[PDB]
Amino acid sequence: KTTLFCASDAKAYEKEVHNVWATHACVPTDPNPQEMVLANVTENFNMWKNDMVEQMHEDIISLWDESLKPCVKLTGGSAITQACPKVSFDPIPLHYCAPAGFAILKCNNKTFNGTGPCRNVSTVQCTHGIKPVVSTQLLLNGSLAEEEIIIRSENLTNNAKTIIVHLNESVNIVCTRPNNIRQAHCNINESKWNNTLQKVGEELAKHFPSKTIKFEPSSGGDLEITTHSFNCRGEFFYCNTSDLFNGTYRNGTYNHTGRSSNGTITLQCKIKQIINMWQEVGRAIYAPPIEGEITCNSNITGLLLLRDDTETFRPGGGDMRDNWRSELYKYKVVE
Ligand SMILES: CNCc1ccc2c(c1)[C@@H](CC[C@@H](O)CO)[C@H](CNC(=N)N)[C@H]2NC(=O)C(=O)Nc1ccc(Cl)c(F)c1
Ligand SMILES: *[C@@H]1O[C@H](CO)[C@@H](O)[C@H](O)[C@H]1NC(C)=O
Ligand SMILES: *[C@@H]1O[C@H](CO)[C@@H](O)[C@H](O)[C@H]1NC(C)=O
Ligand SMILES: *[C@@H]1O[C@H](CO)[C@@H](O)[C@H](O)[C@H]1NC(C)=O
Ligand SMILES: *[C@@H]1O[C@H](CO)[C@@H](O)[C@H](O)[C@H]1NC(C)=O
Ligand SMILES: *[C@@H]1O[C@H](CO)[C@@H](O)[C@H](O)[C@H]1NC(C)=O
Ligand SMILES: *[C@@H]1O[C@H](CO)[C@@H](O)[C@H](O)[C@H]1NC(C)=O
Repeated sequence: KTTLFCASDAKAYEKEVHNVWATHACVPTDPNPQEMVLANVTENFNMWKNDMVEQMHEDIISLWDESLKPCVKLTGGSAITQACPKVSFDPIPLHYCAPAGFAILKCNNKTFNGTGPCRNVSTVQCTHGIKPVVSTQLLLNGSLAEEEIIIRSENLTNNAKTIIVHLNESVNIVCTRPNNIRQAHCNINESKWNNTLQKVGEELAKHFPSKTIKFEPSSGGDLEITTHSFNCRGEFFYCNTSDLFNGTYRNGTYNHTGRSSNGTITLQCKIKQIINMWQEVGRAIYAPPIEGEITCNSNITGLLLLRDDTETFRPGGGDMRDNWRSELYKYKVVE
């Protein structure tokens, strides 16, 4: 166990909050990265018990605390009011590095699921650029699996454990509040989502070989986890995914039961001033949305799912440690 330090390409001049935080908290990214390959060596990794996830989690909590100041912060009767200026918000990649006497082991097995022995290992000083995208159900702006789609879980037999689906080809999602001022929508090409869930059901089919795979909307709970939610240009977008997570995979083929028009799936979205905080139990109140068109163009690189004759998968998420595990699975800090 050691104390990592972050490395970024953040610009001092930029007023975007990730750049400001990284200018005084991270170091400039080394432009001459060194990677040593150890094909003979095999090491044991566990993406679900990784201290780098906890360190990145506290770093992004500090980033959000310094950057996205709410107008009112309510923690069980105690309300803290501050200045809540509208800021420029666009996540930047963050590399995580180990100090001297320590290194970062990197698993190059393109089929690795995060747990067990990895036979082709490498040694690096930092990880790749990881955008700290805080979202539920859909993992946005991440890295894609080089080979086949990968299914990751701490314990697939436990329906309470979050399932991380790592896609090998991205799905473009465009969310926009166009120029009620809290009504927004996302556009997703139904053809790409058809084939994506087609072979996500195939890979899930190998894990549960009867058991026709069925995709359904979140059972219940807080609005942040019952809808695909993400922060776009400093604004909080909550998007209904009932149409998106609506399909049945049976006899090797996928059928989408979600409503679609003109080959595109549209998710109704609402921008909410009142937010249930991911960083800690409590609520944060923010100012009304900025005037003009608020649009985010993102790539869906992963899915967060929960498993309930037939196996049903519903979108989950919330524990933002899982959003970091989807990118930190191939690393392990060793002395
Ligand atoms: C199986 N996992 C179950 C599960 C489910 C939901 C939640 C947890 C666990 C807690 C995780 C805590 C932990 O991580 C400690 O650090 C966390 C506690 N907080 C409150 N109940 N309010 C709580 N998460 C949230 O409610 C939350 O993320 N909302 C939110 C807002 C804005 C955006 Cl954009 C967004 F995408 C999400
Ligand atoms: C991942 O691979 C390990 C090592 O064989 C295995 O024990 C584990 O069950 C696998 N997990 C999943 C979800 O496939
Ligand atoms: C992605 O992975 C799936 C299996 O999970 C495979 O069928 C498909 O051909 C892959 N697509 C690529 C490599 O573009
Ligand atoms: C995983 O879950 C099953 C029950 O769902 C249990 O038998 C096992 O002990 C759990 N933990 C593991 C596999 O380490
Ligand atoms: C999503 O939309 C469906 C119908 O469009 C509705 O029944 C459901 O309550 C909505 N869910 C949320 C979380 O708003
Ligand atoms: C799938 O979407 C349709 C809308 O076309 C909806 O009526 C249905 O209830 C959805 N399936 C669910 C929520 O399981
Ligand atoms: C993903 O990246 C694109 C381009 O950099 C950006 O427009 C979009 O807002 C990002 N998505 C999120 C959720 O930050």
